[PDB]
This record gives sequence, C-alpha cells and structure tokens, in this order.
Amino acid sequence: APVVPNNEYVQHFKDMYAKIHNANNGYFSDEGIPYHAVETLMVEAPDYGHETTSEAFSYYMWLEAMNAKLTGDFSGFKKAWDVTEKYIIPGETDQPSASMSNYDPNKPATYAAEHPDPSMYPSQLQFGAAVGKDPLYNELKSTYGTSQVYGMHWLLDVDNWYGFGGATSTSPVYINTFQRGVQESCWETVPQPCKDEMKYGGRNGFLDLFTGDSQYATQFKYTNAPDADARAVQATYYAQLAAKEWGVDISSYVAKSTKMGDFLRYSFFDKYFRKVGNSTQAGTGYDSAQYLLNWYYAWGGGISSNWSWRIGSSHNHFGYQNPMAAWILSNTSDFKPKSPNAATDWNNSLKRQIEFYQWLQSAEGGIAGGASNSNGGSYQAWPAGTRTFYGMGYTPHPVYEDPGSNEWFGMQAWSMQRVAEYYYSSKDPAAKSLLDKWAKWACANVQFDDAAKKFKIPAKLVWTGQPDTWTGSYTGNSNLHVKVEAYGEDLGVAGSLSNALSYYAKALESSTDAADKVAYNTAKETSRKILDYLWASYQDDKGIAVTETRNDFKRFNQSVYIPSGWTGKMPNGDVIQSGATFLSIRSKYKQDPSWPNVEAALANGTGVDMTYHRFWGQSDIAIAFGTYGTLFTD
Ligand SMILES: [Ca+2]
Repeated sequence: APVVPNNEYVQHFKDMYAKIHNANNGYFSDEGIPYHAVETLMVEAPDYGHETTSEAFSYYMWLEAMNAKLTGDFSGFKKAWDVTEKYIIPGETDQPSASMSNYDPNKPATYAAEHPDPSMYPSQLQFGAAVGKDPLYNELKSTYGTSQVYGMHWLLDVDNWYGFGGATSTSPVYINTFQRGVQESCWETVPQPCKDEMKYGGRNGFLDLFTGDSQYATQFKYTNAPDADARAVQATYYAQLAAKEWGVDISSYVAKSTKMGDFLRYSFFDKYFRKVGNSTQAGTGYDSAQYLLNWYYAWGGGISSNWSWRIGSSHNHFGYQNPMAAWILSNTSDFKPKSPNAATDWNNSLKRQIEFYQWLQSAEGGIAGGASNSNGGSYQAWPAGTRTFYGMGYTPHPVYEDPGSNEWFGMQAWSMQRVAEYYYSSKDPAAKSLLDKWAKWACANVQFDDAAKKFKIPAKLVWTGQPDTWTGSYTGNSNLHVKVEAYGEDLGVAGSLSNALSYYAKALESSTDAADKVAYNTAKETSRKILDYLWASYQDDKGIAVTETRNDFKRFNQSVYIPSGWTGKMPNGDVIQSGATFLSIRSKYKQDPSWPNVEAALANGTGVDMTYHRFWGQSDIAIAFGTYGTLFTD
C-alpha cells in the first residue's frame, strides 16, 4: 500500500473536503450536482448562484481525484463522473440521434456575422457565405458508432429556477444566456432553454432574438466550454496515477475522459471552418485548425425534424488553454483517444499552446489576452500592423469586453497552474522561461500582511500595447504591458495561484542552477504563506471565504435590448419586451432572501457586501492544500 503524507497541508485538504461534502453547507443539489456557489444571489458568468457550469463539474472531478489520491477511496471520483455524464453531457432526448445522424460535414453550418452590440441582433443567416469542411465528424462517427457529441454543455439550470422545465419540476435544465456578441455583458442577456420548443419566449420561442431567418423550427443547441472539458481530462489523469498506485481499476472512467478529449478536438477549429489566416476562404479540413482551445465549439439540430449543425470558434483566450490536458491525451498510453488521429492532433495542439503562451507574455510577465481568426467575429480585414500568431490577429480582450475578458487576474492563475503542472510532469524546456518570468511577476504582486496573517493578490489588470508577431521564439515583447490596477482578497484565485507556484517550485527542485534555487525558494515560500494565511485567517463555517464588494449591482436595473415589436414571456410570466431590464425578466430574484439587503444598499447608494463560497473557489483552495502537501513531504 502507498504511504500517504501526514502533514498539516494534507489535513487542511481533508478538512476542506469534509466541509464541501457536509450536507449542512449545501454545495450540492439533490442529484449530486455542484452548484456554482452555496449562495443564490450572485451574477457572474452564470447569472444565478444555483445555476452551475461545466467548470464546476470538472472541478468536482479534480477535488475527488485529490481525495482518492490521499485516501485510496475512488467512490467519490466515480460519483462525480456519473453525475457529469447523466446531467451535463446532453443525452438522447437532448440531442436526438436522428438529427445528429443527418449532419453534412461538407456543410457544417450556415454563416451569420457576430456584431459589436446586442442591438444589432438577430443576425441574418447568409446561405451564400463560405463555410468550410468538418474534418473530424467522419472519424468520430466511425470510432464511436454514433453521430452524437460527447462534450459538456457549459451552463445548467440545476433546480429549474427559470422554469423552462415546467412549473412543477426542479430537474436540471440545459440553458444558455450569452448570445449577442462581445458587448453583451452578464446583465444584458436573455436566458433561453437549449432545447427551444417555443413553449416560452415569443412566437418563435427565443430563436429570432439571435438568428434572422424566414421561418423557425423547434431545435436544440449546446455550447461547450473547452477549458472545462480539458480540466476533466486533467483531473482523471491525476485520479489514474493514484489508481495505479492504490491498485484500483477506474479504466471505464479513463475511457470517459479520453472520449470527451476526443470530441474536444472541435475546440481546435475556426467557427465556420474557414482557413486560418486567409479567413475569407472556406477550409478543406485541417487548414481550418487553429490548434488552440478556442472559446467554444457548439452543436445543434432539429427537434420537429431531422437536421444538425456544428461550429467551432474563431476566438482564443490564453486563459482557456491546457497543455497538461493536451500532453495527457497525446503523450501517455492510458489516455490515447480511440480516434486514429486524436493523439497526433493533441500533440500538435500541445506545441501550439505552449507557443501561444510565450507569444502572449508581456514585458512584465503576465499573459495577454489571445488571438482570433475572425476580426469583429465577421472575418473583417485586420488593420495594417496587426500583430499575428499563425495568421490570427492579437486581441487584448478575447470574446467579451464588458468587463474586459482579460481584466481578471483569475485567468492568470487558472491557466498558468496548468502550464506549471505540465512542466512538472513533462519537464518540457519550452515552458521554463515562460514560467520563470510569470512566477516572478506573480510573486512580486502578492501583498502580505504578516502581522495580520492576511494578503491581497492582483484583482484587476490593465493592458496596453501588443506582442511582436510570432516568428518562432519569444522576444520579450517590450511593447506589450500589463499593470495591476487593483488588489484584493480573492481567495479562490489565491488557491489556484498557490497550486501553480507549488508545481513550478517542485519542477525546479531538481535544478542545480543558483538562480533556479532562489526562484524555487520564492515560489515555494509564497505558495506556503498563501496556504498558511488562508488557513489562519479566512476560515468560516462553510469553508474559506471573505467579504467582497459588488458595486455593479446597480445593473440589476440594466436595460436589456429587445427588438422593436418583439414580445414574449418568461416561464413565470415576466414580460419580455422593449423597456425590460435584467431584473424585470428575472423577477424571482426579488423572492431571494438577500434581496431586501441589496435594494436597501442600492437605495442609499452603497456597494453591496457579500460573502461567497463558490464551488470552484473552495475546490481550488482545497486542491492547493493537497498539492503542497503531496509535492513537499517535508
Ligand atoms: Ca435539481
């Protein structure tokens, strides 16, 4: 039997794990689905706290993988995959096989433009516009004996809060919110069911808010978040390493993750399979492969009749990349996917991803936003002097700008944690300078108060300038800059940051270079101090948390764009029409126990103070404890 480390960091993990699994704390639904957070009143990527995301499912796998590592008990990890497959990977009634089977890989979808403001939607279908070929479909169909897609949809209404599942049900409902481009903030969306049978909304359900066509038929649509599915692979690898040491068989769960990783190759592709670089032209297969983890792939089709479509995404954010997942799927025996080309494709993505991070690394060391094969999301010409990466144009804030998608320091920790774990696992020398420079910038920006045993980390980032066009090696990007504009006690992110610094330090442990030894000490001590202070100062009943201020809750009254003459209804009867607000189409928010507090604060012009326990945040903190406790058995 394996010898499990006995130190305080292992015990901190176990105490956090116990809090997360304590029924008193309410992290989980009746089905065993992790909510976005314990609390209900919050508007972030999901716009209600008891929605959840595919991110939460993969964090749940990761948490359980670490517990299995430390205890030899894999029942929790199996449970996490079981609920994932049951409730967030669309099944037969969600993506009817008859529609999926009528897919045409030579005509994957119909082009529509993205627009710089929600008021420019619905976007007209252009049946004459170029769309390239899907080179994955036939291989996947031959491999798995079906045309259905095995990937997670990104957003779930866990207890049917919107009521799209009917008035007397709390079964989970697949939903979408964001649809209307770069300037549609979380406050400006219209929630819709993924399965639009036109029971709710207007004449055509919600369909003609987003898509312009002469007729509308009932249909489904699911949208993947590639970083969540990649994390599922990352978690399952960690579980399998432990399983081999404990002597436990979880091969069928390994098989689930490699299948998910197989379909995740759709995240490599331009939205309409346009050639990368010469994006006005239809691709003929892999010439439309960007080979990064894009912002989404999506798929849909008919309910009342049999037809289907698929798209990738032309947009790529450094924050979504995962070299650890790509290395797992391409360079380990256990996780080679069943499609003949999958391992090779993933090996190519691994290479491209590591270059992408380097290309985006600022002069200070923070990683800049990303790049797109489609300027304005409508393949507009790039301005002269646009800096590029394999033909894709630099974008300081990929995909969304309210707020800027690279304003939040969280993306730095989340994504660079993966590079660090990858570097530890593979010792790929191409990752070293990247990590050296990033770690120096991150550690230089942690503010410790040693007397209070508290700290702050960067909260909000400001970007200027642009990288040198990628020619094969890092330049230092002396004209690309990041400034930290605000710091905060962002504890979930601090957990991720500690995780990253721990793997980075551990990877450096074998160096005999004097400068590496100094970097080792700095990274390891910074990581440890973060964990010690989290433990000493920020514990409460439900986990580890601190008050935060939301000054934008004034946007509960944010106007929502609805086309003139368009009318509809939410399931609870809320009227959807011009003049509607975020709140007026979500009137159940006023039934929330914390609502009086919110409107009180707004009424006398105060910020709103909240204490949140987000599932990913508590998980990141727990896993950070377990990570330090297992890498440094001191
Ligand atoms: Ca439920």
